[PDB]
Amino acid sequence: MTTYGFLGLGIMGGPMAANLVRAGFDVTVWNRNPAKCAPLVALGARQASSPAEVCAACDITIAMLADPAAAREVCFGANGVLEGIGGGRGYIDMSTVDDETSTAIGAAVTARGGRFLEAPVSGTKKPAEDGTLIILAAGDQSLFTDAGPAFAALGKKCLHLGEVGQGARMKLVVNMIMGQMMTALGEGMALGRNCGLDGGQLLEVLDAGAMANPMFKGKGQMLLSGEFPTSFPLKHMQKDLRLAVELGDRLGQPLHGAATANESFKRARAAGHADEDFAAVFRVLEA
Amino acid sequence: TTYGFLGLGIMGGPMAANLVRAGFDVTVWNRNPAKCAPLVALGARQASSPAEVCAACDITIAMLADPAAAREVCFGANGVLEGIGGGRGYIDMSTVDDETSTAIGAAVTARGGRFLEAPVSGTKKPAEDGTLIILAAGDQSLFTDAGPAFAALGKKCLHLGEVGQGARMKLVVNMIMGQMMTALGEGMALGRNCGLDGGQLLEVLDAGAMANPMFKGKGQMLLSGEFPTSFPLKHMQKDLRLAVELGDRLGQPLHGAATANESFKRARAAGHADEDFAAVFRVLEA
Amino acid sequence: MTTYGFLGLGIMGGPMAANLVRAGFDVTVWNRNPAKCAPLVALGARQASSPAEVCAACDITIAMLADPAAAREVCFGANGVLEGIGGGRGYIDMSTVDDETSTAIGAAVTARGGRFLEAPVSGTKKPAEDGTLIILAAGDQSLFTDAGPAFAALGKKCLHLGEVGQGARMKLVVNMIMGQMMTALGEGMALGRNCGLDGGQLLEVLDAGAMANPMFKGKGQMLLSGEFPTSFPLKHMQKDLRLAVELGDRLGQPLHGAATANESFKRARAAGHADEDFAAVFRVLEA
Amino acid sequence: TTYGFLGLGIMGGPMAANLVRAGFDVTVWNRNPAKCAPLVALGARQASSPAEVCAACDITIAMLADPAAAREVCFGANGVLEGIGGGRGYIDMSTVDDETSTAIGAAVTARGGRFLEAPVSGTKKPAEDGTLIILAAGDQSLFTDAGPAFAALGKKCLHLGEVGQGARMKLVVNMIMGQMMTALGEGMALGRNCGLDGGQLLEVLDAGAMANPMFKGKGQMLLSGEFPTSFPLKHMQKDLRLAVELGDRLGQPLHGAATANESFKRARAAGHADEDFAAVFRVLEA
Ligand SMILES: NC(=O)c1ccc[n+]([C@@H]2O[C@H](COP(=O)([O-])OP(=O)(O)OC[C@H]3O[C@@H](n4cnc5c(N)ncnc54)[C@H](OP(=O)(O)O)[C@@H]3O)[C@@H](O)[C@H]2O)c1
Ligand SMILES: NC(=O)c1ccc[n+]([C@@H]2O[C@H](COP(=O)([O-])OP(=O)(O)OC[C@H]3O[C@@H](n4cnc5c(N)ncnc54)[C@H](OP(=O)(O)O)[C@@H]3O)[C@@H](O)[C@H]2O)c1
Ligand SMILES: NC(=O)c1ccc[n+]([C@@H]2O[C@H](COP(=O)([O-])OP(=O)(O)OC[C@H]3O[C@@H](n4cnc5c(N)ncnc54)[C@H](OP(=O)(O)O)[C@@H]3O)[C@@H](O)[C@H]2O)c1
Ligand SMILES: NC(=O)c1ccc[n+]([C@@H]2O[C@H](COP(=O)([O-])OP(=O)(O)OC[C@H]3O[C@@H](n4cnc5c(N)ncnc54)[C@H](OP(=O)(O)O)[C@@H]3O)[C@@H](O)[C@H]2O)c1
Repeated sequence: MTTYGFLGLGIMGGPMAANLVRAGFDVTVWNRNPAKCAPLVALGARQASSPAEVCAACDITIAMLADPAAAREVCFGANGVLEGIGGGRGYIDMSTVDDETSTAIGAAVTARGGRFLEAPVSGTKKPAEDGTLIILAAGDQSLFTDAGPAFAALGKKCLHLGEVGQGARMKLVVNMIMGQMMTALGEGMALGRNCGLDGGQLLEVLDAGAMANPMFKGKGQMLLSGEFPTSFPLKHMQKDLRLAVELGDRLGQPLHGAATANESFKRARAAGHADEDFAAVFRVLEA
Repeated sequence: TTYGFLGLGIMGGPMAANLVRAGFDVTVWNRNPAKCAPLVALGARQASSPAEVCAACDITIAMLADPAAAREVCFGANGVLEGIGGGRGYIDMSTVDDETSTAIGAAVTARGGRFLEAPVSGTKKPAEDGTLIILAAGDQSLFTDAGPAFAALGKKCLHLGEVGQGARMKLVVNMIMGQMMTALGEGMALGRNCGLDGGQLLEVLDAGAMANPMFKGKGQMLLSGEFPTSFPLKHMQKDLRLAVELGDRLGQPLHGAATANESFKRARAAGHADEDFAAVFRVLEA
Repeated sequence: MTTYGFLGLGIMGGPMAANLVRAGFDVTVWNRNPAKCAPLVALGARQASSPAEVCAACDITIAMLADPAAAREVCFGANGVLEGIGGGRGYIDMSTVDDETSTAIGAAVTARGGRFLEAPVSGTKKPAEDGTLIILAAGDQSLFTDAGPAFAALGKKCLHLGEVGQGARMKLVVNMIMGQMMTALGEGMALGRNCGLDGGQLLEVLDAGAMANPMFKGKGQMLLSGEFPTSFPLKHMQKDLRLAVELGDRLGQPLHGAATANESFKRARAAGHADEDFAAVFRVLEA
Repeated sequence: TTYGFLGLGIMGGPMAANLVRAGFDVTVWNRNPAKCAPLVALGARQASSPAEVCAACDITIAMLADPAAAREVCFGANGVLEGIGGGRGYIDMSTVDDETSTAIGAAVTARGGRFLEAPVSGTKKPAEDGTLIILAAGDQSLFTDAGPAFAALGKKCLHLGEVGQGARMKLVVNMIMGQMMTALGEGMALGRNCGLDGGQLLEVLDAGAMANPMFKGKGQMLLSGEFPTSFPLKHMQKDLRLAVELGDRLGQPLHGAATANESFKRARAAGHADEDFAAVFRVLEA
């Protein structure tokens, strides 16, 4: 009987962990702030005291953490993953991080006798809740296979992209496009309002043509309402652009558009919108 | 009842052809007369100048490259203003700035003509298919009179108010499109540098919230490295230029648009002006 | 006996016209808002009702106007320059405009039997007051020569750069560099203060090294004081960057840096700093 | 009394040599041992590893490429930490981020050594001439002890407080420098395209409020098309990278620096990494 661990019960991790419990897996959870475990425990998960405790006890442990710093602290820190993982047990880090971080975590886990897979996802809060994430995995093939039933509870589509690092790279490339699309939509709507245009009509014109997409439809309504309930935290969008630009630096790939969008998201953080939805970059694009 | 058509380019050719096939009485003109031949063969008449067309046709449509071209056809010798009058209509469907369309409308109106701007969203194929989105602004009665023709050209028609509003909507829409293209281009460039399969990148994009026909279509050009022209790169650069100028007038900062504009200028300088606008990829990837 | 006209008594024009009056020239002034003529008349200038009136009666008329729209309006508008210029009388437009504007004005002036010279300047309010401008002239060589004594009252350095358009291009190139230097200084000081560094020390380090220049010294003090009394209006710097980017468009010259600076200056305008010194772009660079 | 010097590059070589000529007892090391030969000929001693240098010298200076290099020399096998102790000092003059210098400082101090960061403003010639501006931060007793050496290396030395403050000041200063270089380069590129004389442009600049030694010196490279290396283009790009990352940590947006950073990356991609940083011009002009 395969048992599951889950570290990081945030906006994404909460719903993802809940999906595993509801699918009927034996799930052990941990979160830095213990209060976030409560709803998962009430659903039937067991609470653990540290990442080390989870990885010592569970056949497959999944992590869904904020950023490279969080991922590294949970792996390498006191009572962290490396103090418990071993004996073939698996660690699947689904956090969005850079390829150097995922590679380092994987090498460490492997050296302790664990198996490692990175599996960042495309899809926001609602997809996490619904189990319709796109999973971008890379690393240990036997672990990818073993986690199949769990991935089916979490996502609608699962790819294995090769060696550790390719998953992170795919995720960063996809989100770099997304960040620039959001600033494009935001600048368009800001200019539109200054033009006296009806924002609803602008969205209707976009939805009838070749650019029509669900993100424009959904985020567009936030722009009209001026309300930005958080699906994907603006601070994490800015983190992903930061990471894309750093990746471009390492590969010798110039990214004028991404760099510009990165700085606009930094402006939005500076102006106090870090914890709002990433669509809230609009608040520093419109006057 | 009678229609005229000025500018038989990538967009104007198919548009005029739709009006002829739909049975409208169409008189065409183009700066380069050779472009008229195919439409004459379909059943259009041919005229020697815009003034000649606007003097004889109840409603004249223009589909020209840029504000300079629009202004030259309107204000130039043997131009629109020398023929328009008597309530006859001029519908400029060229993508231009609001100052240009406003100026053209004022002059047309002063001459006793009716003016409507009606730039479109949709590229070569939609123009061929008659599935354009028409963004009209200006004279209400002319918009009404143009209904049957618009139905042959487009799948959707809006009247956005006073002259200028159509030009603003179009520039806003194309500004988003220009930034989406550089975004896809930068992503594919980084992805290929990362050793990722470009096809898989497109597949992930098509499975998620950003999925759209443009990424699907232009994505395949990025993979093949062939950029057959639907929307010329130079015209996209022109549109970004106009959007930045509009932002300037309205006091709207546009860091993203401005950066995309300069990347499209790099692509023009690198010799890709006449390729599809997706060829901006050629200056984004190493 | 050469008589002089002067159109546009703004931040630059007022002190420039005043230098001509103090040097002993017979000067006739006009300004759209006639109230700005009072101080010049008090110094000994005469006042006219229109540009046409000035250009019909004066041997050489100088204009120092805001922008291409102003220059074209004063030239081509009702009771404008073309209604009065003729008989070999000279028109010297010292406004900062694009090359297509100065070329068009020059052609129209010449068609009326006038002589035209464009002569934009490098140097701000204090140099205008002190008569230490750098004059970047292009156009009619006889008019350049005839204006020698007036130019000596206005500037410390005078160049003839060839055909009309060449002076405008030199001025726009020079100011494009200046605009980018101002955002560079502004961003540096903003980052520095965020780092807990002493701004005075930052300025001291810059002044001791290879970048040391009078602009950094002078504008640096504004940044420290938080007051931006106007030497060069922010709106006019933004206008100059706009024209440089449009010039680059025409010449097929990409300008990522200028384009970015242009947009930052637009932000500063939108935030209400249009009529402060251009160093006030700092107000939107700093948090 | 006794000194060590690690890293004999474009800057390190001339700096070590100034210390030898001033009569200091200097022991040098460089990853590539051949670089030591000229210093040894001047009267320096040579060591086999950073550990060896730091175990034997009262004060050791490092002048290394980047944070990667600085960390490897500190934390790696036979590195600084395996030798430093007993109150002996380590002065890292490399241009790195404040996180790197803080981490190095913390490790050195835990080993019983003293740490000072002291990055410098000034390029190859100032290094040769001993006219660097030294931007130190960290242990005060070490700053005082290093006074005589700093006097032979520089014309001005500041103590800016806790470790990290020197790195921040250096990155701020070089961020400005990087943007000035792209500004000058874009201006000269546009000017040449305008048919203006590049020499006259430089002359107009030198007569006005922007006049500075950097424009005068780099301007001549732009005219000649030769970029002999004073400050490697790859290190300028590294410095802008670090400024952008520092801005990220402090929540300070930097549109100008970010744009300049990407232009320098283009110049690296175009093959100019080892030329003078003024060679960014080669990707700004057409
Ligand atoms: N939201 C989305 O639409 C979306 C979509 C795809 C991918 N992602 C990615 O998924 C990951 C999680 O995002 P999210 O939206 O769930 O973010 P979130 O709500 O901010 O959650 C972050 C999680 O990481 C934990 N954490 C942060 N720092 C930590 C540290 N130093 N040590 C231990 N735990 C730490 C938090 O614990 P505490 O509760 O103690 O703070 C929380 O559990 C991120 O990489 C994000 O980019 C998000
Ligand atoms: N292609 C698209 O996907 C697309 C989509 C929506 C809107 N648009 C807009 O539609 C307009 C037409 O675009 P297009 O793709 O059809 O352009 P195109 O193929 O380049 O042709 C432009 C037309 O303008 C004419 N023209 C150019 N300069 C002229 C001048 N000085 N005087 C008279 N006529 C002149 C050309 O005549 P000649 O044959 O003599 O050169 C040609 O007929 C543009 O404003 C464009 O931005 C394009
Ligand atoms: N300030 C500097 O450091 C500096 C340095 C070098 C070059 N320049 C350039 O010199 C020119 C003047 O600068 P400035 O600082 O003197 O500008 P300013 O104080 O804003 O004055 C602009 C002048 O133009 C006039 N004007 C504006 N629009 C007009 C119109 N539509 N019709 C007639 N007159 C109009 C104004 O008249 P009203 O009084 O009626 O408003 C005013 O006299 C600008 O091109 C600027 O870029 C400035
Ligand atoms: N050049 C300037 O105008 C200037 C001005 C002020 C500050 N700086 C800064 O000063 C520092 C040195 O610059 P530079 O111009 O002297 O650079 P450089 O000529 O490229 O030399 C870099 C030095 O670092 C060493 N190095 C690189 N990677 C190493 C590693 N992994 N392990 C051990 N040593 C390593 C090199 O050793 P090898 O010989 O074995 O390769 C060389 O001695 C840089 O941080 C630079 O940004 C430069």
